[PDB]
Amino acid sequence: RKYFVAANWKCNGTLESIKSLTNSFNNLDFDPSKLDVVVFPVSVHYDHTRKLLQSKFSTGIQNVSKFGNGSYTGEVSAEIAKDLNIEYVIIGHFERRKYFHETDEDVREKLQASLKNNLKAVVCFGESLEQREQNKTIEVITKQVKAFVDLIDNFDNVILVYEPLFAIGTGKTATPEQAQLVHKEIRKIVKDTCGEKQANQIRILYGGSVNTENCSSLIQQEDIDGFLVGNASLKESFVDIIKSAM
Amino acid sequence: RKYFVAANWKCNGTLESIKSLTNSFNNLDFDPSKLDVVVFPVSVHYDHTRKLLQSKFSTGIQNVSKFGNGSYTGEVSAEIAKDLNIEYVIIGHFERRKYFHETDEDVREKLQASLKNNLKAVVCFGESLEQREQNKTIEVITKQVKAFVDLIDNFDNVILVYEPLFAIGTGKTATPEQAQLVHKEIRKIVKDTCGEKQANQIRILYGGSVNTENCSSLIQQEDIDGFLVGNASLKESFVDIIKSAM
Repeated sequence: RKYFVAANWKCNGTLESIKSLTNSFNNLDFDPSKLDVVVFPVSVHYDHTRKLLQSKFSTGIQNVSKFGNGSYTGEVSAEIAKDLNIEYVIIGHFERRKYFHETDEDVREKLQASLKNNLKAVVCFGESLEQREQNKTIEVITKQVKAFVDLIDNFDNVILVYEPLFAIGTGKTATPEQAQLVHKEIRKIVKDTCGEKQANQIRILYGGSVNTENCSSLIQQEDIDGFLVGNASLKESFVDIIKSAM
Repeated sequence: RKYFVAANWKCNGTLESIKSLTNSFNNLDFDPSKLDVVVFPVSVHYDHTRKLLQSKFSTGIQNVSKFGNGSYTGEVSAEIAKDLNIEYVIIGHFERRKYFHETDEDVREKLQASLKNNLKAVVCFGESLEQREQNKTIEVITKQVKAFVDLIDNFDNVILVYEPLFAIGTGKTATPEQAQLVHKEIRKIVKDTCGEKQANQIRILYGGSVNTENCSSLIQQEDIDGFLVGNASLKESFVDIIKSAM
């Protein structure tokens, strides 16, 4: 599979910090046909970022609407994203499920709208600490994946992201071995629900804590095909995380 | 009071449609020092819209985060808006309260964040059809306004918007008289919770259904200082709605 490394800048950035960061990113020489590198800036920063980043870099937005064009103040439709040639969208990030009541139904409808408008989707999911200590990690993940997996028609255009909530921002850390076990189970879900070819084709990214010191140990795992990097993607050192996948 | 006519494009527009519409708007000759005219495009359309619209037109975004910069995927903070020199933000539009569980406390926190970052805010509120039938219009409005009114420091920087949900997509219609009665009460609420001088200077816009056919009858009301226009702001004739306030 083609590795995929993404920068989720979340809600961070200034016109000037973006100029400096994008310049640093542009200095990295990589072949976009061998590895996908996607930058996800804040909506109002998209134009600025797309222009500053060299073409080898792909771009996208951090959220998209399940409603199409219409009376939906504050939303960005997949139709609008398509008209702007925004290539990727992130769906179901745990922060939107946590702070903005995003549900599995929302995730499903957002993925459908995205695919219908030729957008590629980075779909996130993951179990909570309570669910993990209750031994329902796979039960939870299966339900979350099955809420939308049947919508995937082209397995190069949808990228899955496992987010180990118990090890994100908690000080706790998930081992590469623990990550791998979950990633292998996720691929099996795709295999049983969709097919073996489809399962072996789809990219499953690790969306937990990723930095320059652990990226190599993670990307090395058989079922981890890249990362959805958070705050670490706001540092120039993000280029070293990208290099671990080259 | 300086009249205020705002265009809420909601989730509509393509690069080309915006080009055509903005050209039409730029044809209108008005004095920005005598009248405020603000256009609120979709977040990803902001750069395009701002460059196309002549300086006489003010611009803003349809929503802002209740959080500051940080790990809030998909949100646009007040700080980011300030850095981009975005002048206005709409807060509490009924569509966000309807579809995205936005609460009075969310509106409060968003107003506080906006004001802290020198942004001007267009804050919406209004009662539902059931509440009006229960004769609780003023009760509801009073609670919604008191949820954030104490945060207002400069009364030229916060603009209120009354949205009669009972007359929005319900077949029913809100009359200028009914609107004037509510606006007068809203201003009284600001007078009795803040001060008389503050109440006399704050703009209170009508956010119900506004078109070329009823805009004059609305702006004529003594306590109606402009409007937040929806679908009618997507047509060239929006210029005639602006003219009604000139």
